[PDB]
Amino acid sequence: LYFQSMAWVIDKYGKNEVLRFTQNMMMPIIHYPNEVIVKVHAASVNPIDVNMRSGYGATALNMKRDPLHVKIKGEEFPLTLGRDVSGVVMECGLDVKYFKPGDEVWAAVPPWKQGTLSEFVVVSGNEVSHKPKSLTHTQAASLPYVALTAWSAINKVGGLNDKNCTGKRVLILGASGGVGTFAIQVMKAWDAHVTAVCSQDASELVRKLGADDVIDYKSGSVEEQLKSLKPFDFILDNVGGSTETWAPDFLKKWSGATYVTLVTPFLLNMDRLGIADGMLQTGVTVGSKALKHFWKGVHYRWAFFMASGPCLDDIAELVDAGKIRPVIEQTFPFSKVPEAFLKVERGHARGKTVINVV
Ligand SMILES: NC(=O)C1=CN([C@@H]2O[C@H](COP(=O)(O)OP(=O)(O)OC[C@H]3O[C@@H](n4cnc5c(N)ncnc54)[C@H](OP(=O)(O)O)[C@@H]3O)[C@@H](O)[C@H]2O)C=CC1
Ligand code: NA
Repeated sequence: LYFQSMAWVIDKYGKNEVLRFTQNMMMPIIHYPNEVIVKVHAASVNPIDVNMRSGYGATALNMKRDPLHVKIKGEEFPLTLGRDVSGVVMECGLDVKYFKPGDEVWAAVPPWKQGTLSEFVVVSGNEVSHKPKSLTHTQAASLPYVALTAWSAINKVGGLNDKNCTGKRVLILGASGGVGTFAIQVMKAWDAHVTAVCSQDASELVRKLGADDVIDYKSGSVEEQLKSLKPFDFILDNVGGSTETWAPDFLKKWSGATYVTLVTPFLLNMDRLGIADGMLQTGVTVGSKALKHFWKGVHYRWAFFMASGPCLDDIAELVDAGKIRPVIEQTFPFSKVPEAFLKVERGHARGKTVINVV
């Protein structure tokens, strides 16, 4: 009689033990005419998933989940994590025009929506794209969240594109993870010269992906090494913290060189101080740092993941043209999501961890 479906959900924030498997998920529902229901075939685990499991961003994300303050506390639960999906379209609302049942699609889901570690996921038409024809679901599911994060930082915030990168020198701090391994490749597709900073053991990987130079950040003479290279037109910082104290100094000055960071206290400030005071603090940091770097002749920018079907269509074109490859470290069956989370939580990513749902 009833329709039941499967998911990994959490009922409270905490350590990995909060993960719970249920075969009693309700059927997915189209609430708005621009939504699409997708059968999840594969999903990837992202550090944002492990962090959100522990409560990270809860304050800000709850405001996003319920703008009106019309829901009660703990109303996000049960919460399905997972941001990436490769799969097949089951149903569309009446305003979706470019997708239909049976299409093979991928998407990155915003953090404030129910996630993809489930049999089905509801997404908005503007977040979804036809997946690369050349990739399996497993391969494709590794890409959307990291690719869109990289795209936001590089293209949208950085202003770099296929026409203006030729012979620009790019530094990627943290080149061996999900974002970095995508970033190396999109930058080489646009003919930039790429310097990758990563651990010694990742060096072969990042070179095969197209890194021109590699710096081992534990080599103990990173400064003399960077000092020995020409300056950079662009730095993508995926490490953060102390990197900001030395890395901007290696950009060309007074030439529109840009430092973009993906590691910010945006969500942490609101967790610690609340929405109003956290947002204030974030603004003070943003404003003082932008001006201070402007005075030293560089643009300093923050960048964030942003969901985009149209950007995914551009990415799928690069994949199918052979310019971007998926980099999958490991796959886990659906029954081993907790194990996949522990692996991610242990660190030292070399590309991506994918969950096979089908
Ligand atoms: N603002 C935003 O919207 C987003 C920000 N991000 C940021 O980027 C990271 C997540 O991205 P992702 O690419 O998926 O993460 P990963 O976990 O897949 O990759 C991070 C990589 O960084 C390496 N690393 C750690 N320390 C250093 C260092 N000091 N120098 C060079 N490499 C280092 C790790 O390897 P090893 O430790 O072995 O060197 C690992 O390969 C997080 O820090 C996250 O905040 C991610 C998504 C969205
Ligand atoms: Na598969």
